[PDB]
Amino acid sequence: GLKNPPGPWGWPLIGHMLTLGKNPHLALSRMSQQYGDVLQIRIGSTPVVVLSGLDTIRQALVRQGDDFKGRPDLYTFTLISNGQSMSFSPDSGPVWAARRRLAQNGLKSFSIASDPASSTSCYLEEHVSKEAEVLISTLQELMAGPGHFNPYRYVVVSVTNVICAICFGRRYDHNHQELLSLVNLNNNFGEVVGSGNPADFIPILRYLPNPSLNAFKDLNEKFYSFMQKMVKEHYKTFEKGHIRDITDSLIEHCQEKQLSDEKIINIVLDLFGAGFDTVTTAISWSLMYLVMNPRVQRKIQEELDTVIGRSRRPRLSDRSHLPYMEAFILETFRHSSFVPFTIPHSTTRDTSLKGFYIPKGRCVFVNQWQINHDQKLWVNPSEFLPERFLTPDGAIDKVLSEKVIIFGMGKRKCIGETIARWEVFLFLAILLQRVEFSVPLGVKVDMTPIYGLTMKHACCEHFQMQLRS
Ligand code: HEM
Ligand SMILES: COc1ccc2[nH]c(C(=O)N3C[C@@H](CCl)c4c3ccc3[nH]ccc43)cc2c1
Repeated sequence: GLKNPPGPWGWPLIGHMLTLGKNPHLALSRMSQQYGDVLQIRIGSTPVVVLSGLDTIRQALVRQGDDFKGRPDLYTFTLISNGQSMSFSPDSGPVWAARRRLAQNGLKSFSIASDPASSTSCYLEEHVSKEAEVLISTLQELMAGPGHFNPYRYVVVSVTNVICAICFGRRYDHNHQELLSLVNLNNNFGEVVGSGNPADFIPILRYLPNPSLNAFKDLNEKFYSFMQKMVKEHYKTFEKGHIRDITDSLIEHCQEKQLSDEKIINIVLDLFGAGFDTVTTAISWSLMYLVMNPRVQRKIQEELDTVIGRSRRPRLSDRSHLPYMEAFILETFRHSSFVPFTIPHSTTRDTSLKGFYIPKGRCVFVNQWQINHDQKLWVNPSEFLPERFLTPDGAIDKVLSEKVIIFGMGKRKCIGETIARWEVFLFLAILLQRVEFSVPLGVKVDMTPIYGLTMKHACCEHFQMQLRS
């Protein structure tokens, strides 16, 4: 038959806003244990259905994909890309799918396709090798200097120049101030649009003195200013036959052609933003796990010494033949789950899920964190143990690696998964082959994640690095 989704009691005006608290991913996981994989809360007066369970989510996002492919009409999204963001706009219909096809093509055309200037590698491998070595020599300068560094500061530039080369054909010095301007100055994007923001559900918090949202509104049109001054710089030097960027890839499509040319050109912003921010957090988390688990660091290097040695620079060729790193990366994604919730979803129409009615327009949270820490899928899920993914013969258990959910599911799946998987692998491979990372004893290193759409960690200034052998 049909039932309504269960759920706990909530306050008549604010709902469950206080039981979510500072860490919705944790509050809604405990709630799932009691009420199950399909439950119901209210943030203010706005109902929300929360989805947990590996297969319950797969059933909704994949098997009933177009019932669950929408995006809710939340305020914070209206301030992203002038209210016309592909990834955050309410547009779910054909206008959206088209822009998604243009971003998928522009991505693979200037990332995995072979570089004309190299018979060896693809675009992505060239860029990541360049920044990987610049980053190493940069980091050495700092041990010669202060003797210690915060890695996030310099990884964010090296990561950004990769996605900045795929998109704008330009890179920036590690101290270019108009860049830290963008990517390393009051970047609270993730913390504001993380699922459950009070300002999206409490209409008066948008008008009261809100520093966190004033910083947010200035960040987004400071990024929209950057985009317009790089596409105008590109149309001044654009040549029909020779496409250099993803930007020129879209300028081309504007010429060939409800699909505004604004809606085509501001796609590169969604790529540039998700590119630099997410991959950076992954690498930064990986290095926070290497410092705090030296055993895992050496066994990564031990594998690199036996499968490639120190005679040659690693390549994407070697990704398939390095199982223990694929395990470390998978466990960095799983233990941290630095993307605890997908971007909120919305129902396109009345539908049902595991026997529960959900009407059209209902806001939906997808608790990826709950999957990666479900104690019935993982033995000891709070422990960082990459070995959990390795078979008795030292290979990757592919069925258990496909239970790690961090790139979403269904028709709204991340379109930069393989880029992020290759970029994260290559960066870590080139660095760990030639250097080791360390934090002296007696220093504080808070591993506690900070909630957000992409959870970050507390800044750590005490990283050290020395070369090997
Ligand atoms: C570890 C790195 C990354 C993670 C964990 C990640 C995660 C996600 C998640 C959870 C979603 C939304 C899922 C949903 O809405 O159901 C998403 C969407 C998206 N991702 Fe990623 N992402 C990563 C890297 C990247 C990169 C490198 C790019 C571009 C080069 C990218 C581009 C996008 C875009 C454009 C969307 C919007 C898709 C849509 O809403 O239709 N992401 N990502
Ligand atoms: C869950 O991981 C995801 C999944 C989907 C995503 N989308 C985006 C994204 O579209 N943008 C747009 C862009 C402003 Cl247009 C921007 C971001 C993100 C951080 C940013 N910092 C400065 C600008 C900026 C990030 C992201 C992360």
